[PDB]
Amino acid sequence: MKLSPREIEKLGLHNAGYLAQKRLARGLRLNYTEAVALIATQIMEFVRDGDKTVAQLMSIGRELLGRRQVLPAVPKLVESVQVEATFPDGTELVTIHDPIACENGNLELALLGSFLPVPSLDKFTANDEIPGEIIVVGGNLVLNDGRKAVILKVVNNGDRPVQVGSHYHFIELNPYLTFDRRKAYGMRLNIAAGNASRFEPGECKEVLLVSIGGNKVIRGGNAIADGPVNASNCIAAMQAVITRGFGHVEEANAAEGQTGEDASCPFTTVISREEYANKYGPTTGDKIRLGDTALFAEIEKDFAIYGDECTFGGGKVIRDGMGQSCGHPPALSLDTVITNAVIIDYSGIIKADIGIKDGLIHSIGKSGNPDVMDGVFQNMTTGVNTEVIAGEGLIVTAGAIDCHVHYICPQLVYEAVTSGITTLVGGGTGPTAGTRATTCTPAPIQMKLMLQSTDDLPLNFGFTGKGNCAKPDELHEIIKAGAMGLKLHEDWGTTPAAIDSCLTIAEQYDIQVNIHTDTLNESGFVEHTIAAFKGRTIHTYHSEGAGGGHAPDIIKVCGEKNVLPSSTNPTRPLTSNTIDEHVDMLMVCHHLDANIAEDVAFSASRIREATIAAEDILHDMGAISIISSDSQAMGRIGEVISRTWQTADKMKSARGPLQANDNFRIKRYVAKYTINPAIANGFSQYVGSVEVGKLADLVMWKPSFFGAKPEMVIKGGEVAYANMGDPNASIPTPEPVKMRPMYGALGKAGGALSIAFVSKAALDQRVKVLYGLNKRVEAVSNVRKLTKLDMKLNDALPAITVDPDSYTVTADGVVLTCFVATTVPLSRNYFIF
Amino acid sequence: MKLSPREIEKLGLHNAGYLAQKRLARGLRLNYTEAVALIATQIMEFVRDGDKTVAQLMSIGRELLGRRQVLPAVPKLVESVQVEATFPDGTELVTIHDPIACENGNLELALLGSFLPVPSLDKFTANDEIPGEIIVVGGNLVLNDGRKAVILKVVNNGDRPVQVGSHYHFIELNPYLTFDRRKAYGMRLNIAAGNASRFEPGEMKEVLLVSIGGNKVIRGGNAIADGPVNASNCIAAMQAVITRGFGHVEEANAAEGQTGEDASCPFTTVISREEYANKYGPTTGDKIRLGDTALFAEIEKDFAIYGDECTFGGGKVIRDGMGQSCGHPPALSLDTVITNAVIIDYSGIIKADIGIKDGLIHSIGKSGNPDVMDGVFQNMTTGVNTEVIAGEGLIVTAGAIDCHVHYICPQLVYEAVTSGITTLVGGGTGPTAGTRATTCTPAPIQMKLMLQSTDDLPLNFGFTGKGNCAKPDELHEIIKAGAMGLKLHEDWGTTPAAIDSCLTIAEQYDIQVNIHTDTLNESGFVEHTIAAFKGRTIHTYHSEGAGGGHAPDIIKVCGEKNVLPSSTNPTRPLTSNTIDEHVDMLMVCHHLDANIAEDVAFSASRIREATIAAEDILHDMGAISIISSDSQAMGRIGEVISRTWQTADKMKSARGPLQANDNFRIKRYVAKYTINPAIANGFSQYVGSVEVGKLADLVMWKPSFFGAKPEMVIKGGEVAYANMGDPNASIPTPEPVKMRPMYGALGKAGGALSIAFVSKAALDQRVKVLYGLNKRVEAVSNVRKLTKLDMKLNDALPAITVDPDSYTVTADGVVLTCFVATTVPLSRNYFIF
Ligand code: NI
Ligand code: NI
Ligand code: NI
Ligand code: NI
Repeated sequence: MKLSPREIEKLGLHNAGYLAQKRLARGLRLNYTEAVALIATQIMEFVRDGDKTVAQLMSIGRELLGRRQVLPAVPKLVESVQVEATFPDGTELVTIHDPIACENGNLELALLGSFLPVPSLDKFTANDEIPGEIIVVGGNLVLNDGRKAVILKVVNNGDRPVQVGSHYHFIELNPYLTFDRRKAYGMRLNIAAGNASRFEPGECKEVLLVSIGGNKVIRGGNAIADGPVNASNCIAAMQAVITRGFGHVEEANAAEGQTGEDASCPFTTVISREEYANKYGPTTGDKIRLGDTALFAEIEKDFAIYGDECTFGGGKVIRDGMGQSCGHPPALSLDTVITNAVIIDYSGIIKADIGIKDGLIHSIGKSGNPDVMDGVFQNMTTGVNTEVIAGEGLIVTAGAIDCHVHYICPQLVYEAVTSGITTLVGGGTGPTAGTRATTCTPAPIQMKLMLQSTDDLPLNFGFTGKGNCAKPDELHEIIKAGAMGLKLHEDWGTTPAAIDSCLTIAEQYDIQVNIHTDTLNESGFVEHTIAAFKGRTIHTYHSEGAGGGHAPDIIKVCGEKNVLPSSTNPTRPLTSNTIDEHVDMLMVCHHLDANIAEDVAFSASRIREATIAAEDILHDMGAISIISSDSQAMGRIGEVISRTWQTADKMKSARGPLQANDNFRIKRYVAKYTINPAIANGFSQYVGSVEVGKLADLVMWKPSFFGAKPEMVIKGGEVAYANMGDPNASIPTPEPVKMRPMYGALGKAGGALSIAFVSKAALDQRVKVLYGLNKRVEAVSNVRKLTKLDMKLNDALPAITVDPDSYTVTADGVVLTCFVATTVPLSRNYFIF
Repeated sequence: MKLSPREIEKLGLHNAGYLAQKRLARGLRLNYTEAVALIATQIMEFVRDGDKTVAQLMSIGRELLGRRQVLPAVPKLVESVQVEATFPDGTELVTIHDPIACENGNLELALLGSFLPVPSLDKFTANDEIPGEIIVVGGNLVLNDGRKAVILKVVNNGDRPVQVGSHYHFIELNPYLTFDRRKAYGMRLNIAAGNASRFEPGEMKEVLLVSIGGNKVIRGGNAIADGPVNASNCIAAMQAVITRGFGHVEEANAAEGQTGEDASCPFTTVISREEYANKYGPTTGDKIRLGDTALFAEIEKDFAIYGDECTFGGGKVIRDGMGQSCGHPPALSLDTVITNAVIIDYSGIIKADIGIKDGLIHSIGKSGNPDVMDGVFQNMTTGVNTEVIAGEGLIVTAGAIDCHVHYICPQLVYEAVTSGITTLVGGGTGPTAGTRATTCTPAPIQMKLMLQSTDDLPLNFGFTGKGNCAKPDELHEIIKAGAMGLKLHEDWGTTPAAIDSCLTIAEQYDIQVNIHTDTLNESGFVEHTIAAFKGRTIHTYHSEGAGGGHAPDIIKVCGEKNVLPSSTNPTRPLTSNTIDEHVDMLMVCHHLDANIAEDVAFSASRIREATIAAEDILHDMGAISIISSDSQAMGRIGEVISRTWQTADKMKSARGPLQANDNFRIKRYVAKYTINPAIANGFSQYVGSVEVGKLADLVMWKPSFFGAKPEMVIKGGEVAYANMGDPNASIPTPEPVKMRPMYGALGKAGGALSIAFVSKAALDQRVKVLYGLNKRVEAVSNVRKLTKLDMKLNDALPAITVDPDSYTVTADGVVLTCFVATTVPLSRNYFIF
C-alpha cells in the first residue's frame, strides 16, 4: 500500500468517525469528540467521491449533525471541524464553522456511505437545556487613561491599501499617508491592543491618537523619529519627514487633550467588557466555570494596564520597537512569555503575563517594552529573542505531581504527562509481582536502572525503596543508591518494628516515609501503628483505606498532627458504581472467592461506604491534604486532576460555601496535586506551584476543557507534549487532533528540561555522575519536621472516631454521611470511551 | 633569566659534573655515570670559554679521565660522551669517542674551572683487573645456504658514486651500473645483512650475487622486474632494460653455482662469528653476562636464517620490496617489530624477532618479507605500516610485576616503570597511617578514587581491600567496589577468625588473599595460623618475616602446599649491612626505644640473621616463589629487579650449579618478578611473560646494564618511558640522559595501553562504566586452586623447622647457613648516589 504516515492516521480518524456513526444510528446523542470524528470522516469520504468542492463541503458540513443529535454542551464546545483530504485536484483543507447550525441535521447524510440504517428522529432523546463560560461584569473600560491625546485627519494618497496596528509609532507610517506628522510624534492609535485601522486608497479618516508610555523612546519603523520623545528629537524627525518625502500637512486646529477618566471625552476609547474578556481573557471581577463542573473561579487581581495587553500577531502589539523591546541588555530578554494567562494556583487566582528564563519562572506581572509602556519592570521584558505562548482566554496551572506511582509500564508515563502531570514519585521495576503490589524499587541496581531508563523522559522523577525492615542495614544501601523516599507496605510486612526502624532511618537521611498499613491488624490495630510512628512525620497513602490499611479505621490518621495524609483517586468521589467496582477489584487483586465466608468478610471489612463517604468530606474539610493515582495498582494515572475536580464539584453541590465564587475551594483543591505533593516529598522549592524561581512546569488549559484534557504541557520552559493535528496539514488544528510528544520529548531534550530527585547521601556520592544521567539530579530535603499544618490550605485536624461495626465515621463530634452521586462532570462530555 | 628548559637541564647536568669533580678531587675512582657528568660538564665550560673548536674538544675530551681515575668497568661502559653547548658560533654537538683513551688522564684539566685542588695520582687507589660481555663460540657462518648463485663484473659508468644495499634487487640498480642484467635477475648481493657495496665512478667490481628467497617476488626499485621470478617475467625485464637504457653487457662466461655448505666455494660468504654477535647480537651457543653479575645466559635457540636478519637503516634490510613486504594483505602488517632480540623469560632464553599487533605480542620468530625471504610465516610480516624497534645487541624481558605495593605517593610509580616495572598490585590511599603500614585501600569510595587517580598512568594496577574481619559483611562490599584481592595485616588484626572469614570470602569471589601474620603470636603461633588457612590458597607476604609475621618461625610457610610465598626485597640478599639496617628500621617503624628491655627483645625476635640466611637459600631452592618491593613500608620500589639478580649472583657464587651456563638459575629467578606474581594474583593470561597473546609490556636492556637500568619500557605496544637526552639536541643521546616519560605516558595514552584489574563481581556491575575509567578493566581469576606447584620453576616444598632459641632453620634435614656477602653487583657501577 506504500502508506505514508498521514494515511495511517486518517484510517484511525475514519475508524473513530465510523464508531461515532454506529453510536448515532443507535440514537445516542454525540459528545464533542464524537461530533468531530464523524464530521471529519464524512468530509473525507465526500472528497473521495470527487463530486463536491471545498466551498460545498464548507456548507454540507454544517448540515450533518443538528442540535437534536448532540449533547447540551456540544454546540458551545464545537466551534468547528477541520480536515484535509485528497480532492481530484490534490490536497485541500476544509473548515466547517459552527457545525451545529441547525435543529435536525441530516441523518441520512451523516451516515451516508457507512451502510448503517438511518435512525428516525424519535429514536433520539429529547433536548435538555456551557463549559468554561466567562461571566463578564456589566460595563465598559476606558483604554489608556491619563495620557496626552490628539485627533488627526489622515489621508491615504497611495494607490494601494495601508493598514496600521494599535501600537505602531504613528510618525513612522508609510510615506503615502498624509497628516500632521509633528502632532503624530510620540503617538500611536488609541484602539484596542492588537487591532488596526485600514485605509483603502484615497480614504480619509479621523484618528484618535494617544501618547506612548514608559520611557517614551521610539525605535524602528522607518527610523524617522529614532530616539527618546523630546523637543530636540522632534526637530530631527521633522527634518527627516521633509527630506525623505513623508506625507505631511500641518493641522494647526487639531483637537488636543488627554484621556481623562470621565464620560464623553472625545479622545478616549472604550471597550465593551464582554468583548475585553473575549479578546484578552477575563479580568478582575470576571468568573470562569471550571470545565463542565459547577465551580467558578473569580479573577482576584490583574496586572494588565488596560490598552497595553501583550498580544502577538500581524499588526499586533508584540512587534519590533512597539511591545517588543529594542535596546535593553540582551541577557535580560525573556526566553518565553506566556501572555494574558489566568493563573489558578494555591497562592491566588489572578491575571498576569508569565515570563520564563533558563527553564525557570522568571516573573509574573505585566510584561512588554519599557520604552513604550508604563509599568514594565526590568524582569519582564519581551525582546527580540523572546518566544511567545499566547495565554489569552486560557488557564495556566502548575504541572501536577503524582506521588503514589507504580512504575508498572512506561506507558503510564505518557498517559500522565498527557493529562497534565509533570512529576512522578513512587517505586517499581516494571510489571513484576512486587511492583504491581507496592511502590518499591528494591535493589540498588534497579535504582540505577530506573533512573537511567527514564533519563530521556520529560518528567521529574523520584524512586522509592522498600522500607519494610526491622534492621537499618539494607535501608542505608537503598538510599545511598538514590532512593529519595521509602515505602512501607503490608505485602512486605508493615509491623511496628519495621515502622520504627524505617522512621529512624528517615530521621537520618531527610527522606519521606510513605506507608500502606497492616490491614489485617496482624500485629496491632491502628493505634499501635500510630504509637510506632512516635510523633515522627510520615506520609500515609490512601488514608481512607479502600486501597490498604487497618480495617476498618485507618482513616483515623487524618487527625494526627505528624501524619501527612493522601487519598488515591478511584474512590473519588463516592458515586453509584464506586462500591461495586471496588469490591470486585479487591476480590481480583487479592485472589479471593465470592463463595467463601472469610474471603467475603475481608473484603467487606476493606471496602466501606461509610469511610468513602467520610473521605469526600475530609477531603473538602482539608483534612486530607493530597490526591494521587495509585497507577495500575488500584488507581488511575490520567485521572489525578479530574478526580480532584470531580470531588470539588460534588462537595460544592452537597455542602456549605467555604469562604459569590468558589475561589477558596478551588485553591484548597488545586493544592492537593501540586504544592502539597512537593512539600511532602521535599522538593517544593523546585516545583509544585506557579511562583518565581521554580521550574516552568506549566499546563495550559481551555476553560471549556479544564480538569479533563489540557492543550499543552510546558516542561522546564519548553513545550513537551500537546494536542496536535495532521502533521501534513496547512495548520496544526485539522484532524486527527491528539496528545503527542513535542520537541521537549525528543533526543536529549527530555533530560535538559527535568529533574531526577535522589536522597542527599546519593548526591553526596554523585550518583548523577556514576549513573551517566543527562537529566539534572537534585536532593530532596526539609521533610522530617513537617506536620499537617505545613499542608497548604489542607491543615485540618479533626478528632476522628470510627465505629467498629457500623464503620460510621465521626469527626469533631459530627457524624459524617454523604450521598451517592449518580453522575460526575469531566467525563461523558470529553471521552470517546 | 628567561631560562629555557634546556638551560635548566644543563644546570642539573653541570651540578652532576661538579659533584663528580668533588669526588675525583678526593681521589675516588669514578663510575660510569660520574665519568659522563664530569666530561659533558667540562665540554660545556670549554665552550663557554670560547677558545676551543668542536674538533679540539673531540681530542681534549679523550684526555681528561684516564684509566687510573675510573673503576674497572668504566673503560668498557663509556663508549663515548656527547653534549651540545653554545659556542661563539651557536649550538654545536661534541662527541667524545672512547674517553678513557689513556692511563693517567689530565687531572688539572678535568677540574679546571671548578676551583677544586687538583689531587696527585698516588691519592687514587691502584687499578684492579666487563659487564654484559658476549662470549662468542669460535668460528665462521656461511650466509644464505642452499641458494642459486653467480659472480658478475659490475662497472660504474656514471659520474657520481653509486652504493648498493645487501637486499636491493640487483636488476633494479641505477641505470649507470653496467653488468649482465639477465644474470642479475632475481639476485641480490651476497654480503652480510645490512651492508653495502660502494662503487666510486669508473670503478669495476667482481660481485658475489645470491638468489632471493621465499616466494621470489620482485617489487620496487625502478619497476624493471615487477613480478614473481620466472622465465616469462625475465623476458619482460629484459625488454624494459633495453627500452629504458639500463646498462647491460652480456657476460656469457660468468661463473654460476650455488651456496653449498662446504669450505672454499667461491660463491659463498662467511661472517666471522664474533662479528656476527656484534652486528646482530648473540646467536645459538653464545653467552651473555647479566650486567656486572657473574651470571651467563646462553642462547638456547635462534630463529634467524643466517643472512636475512631484520636490520633497519640506510641501505639496510628493512626497505620497500626487500625485507619490508609490499602486497600482503594490509591488515596483517605488524604494528611494531622488535628485531634481533635476546629474550630472557621463564620459558626460555632465545633469539627471535618479536611482532606486536593491537598492543599484544602477535608472534615470536623469524620476521620479514615472504616475497624475498625463506621462513617467514604469515603472522611475522614487516609491512609498510610497521614500526621498528631495533633489539640487535639488546635483551628483552617481560615488564616486571610488583605485587607488594603500598600506594604511599605517586612518585613510587614513576620510580617503578623507570626501573622496568609495568604492573603494580597492592593497596593504599596515599600517605596515611593505614597505607604506610598496610597494603589496604579500605573504603569503596577510595577504590573508586584510586582507580580514577591512576587512570592515565601507563601501568596495569590492582588494588586490595582490608581483609581483616571476623564477619564477611564489609568484605563483600570492598570486592564489589572493585578490590581485586584482600590484604590481612596484623596492624588491623590477623587472627584465626579473621583469616578464616577472609579466605571463605576469597573462595566466593576468586581473588587472592595476601597475608602478613600475627608477629606477636597474640592469638596463636604459626601452626595456628596455618590451621586457620584450612588448606586454602593464600599468598604469604615477606615469608621470611623481617617484614612481619610469627616470631621467629613464619618461614615455615614455604613448606605448605597451599601457600604461595613471596619475599620483599630489602633483606635480599644477606649482606654485611643488612641486620644493622633492619633492626633500626624496625625500631623506627615500631617507635621503639633502644634502652627498654622488651622493645629490644621484640626487635631481636623479628630481625634474624638465621632466617634471612635461610631466605637466600630457599630463594635459590625455588622454595620462595616471588620477589616484591614493599615500596616505602620496609621495601624499595625500584629494586625488585636488581635485588632478584643480586640474590641470584650471590647464590651462584655460594652454592652448586643448578642444571656450562646459568640458564636454569636465570629462568628460575626471572619468574619471581614476572610470571609468578601474575599467576598468584590471577591475571597471567594478560601479562607476566614474553608469550604470544599477552600484552606487549616489554623492557629493552643493554646487557652491560641488565638488572640495573633498562633503556626503554614498552607498554602495550608503545614506548611509555625511556632514557632520553637533551630535547634540543641533534640526536637523542647527548647529555643529560635520564629516564623520562614518553608518548605512552601523555594525555589519554596511558589508559589506552594498560589494564586496571578488578574482581569479577565488580566488573559484573561495570565499575569501569560507573567510575568513568578510560583504562581497560579486566577481572582477575583462577586463584582459588593454585598450590606451590603452580609457581613456575619455584615449586619446592621443604620440610622446615626453626629452632625457637637459636632461630636456626632446617630444610629437609639440612641446616641452612649462608655467608654475609660484603658487596653486591648492580650498585656501585651504576648509581650516582
Ligand atoms: Ni497501598
Ligand atoms: Ni499503591
Ligand atoms: Ni607486611
Ligand atoms: Ni607491606
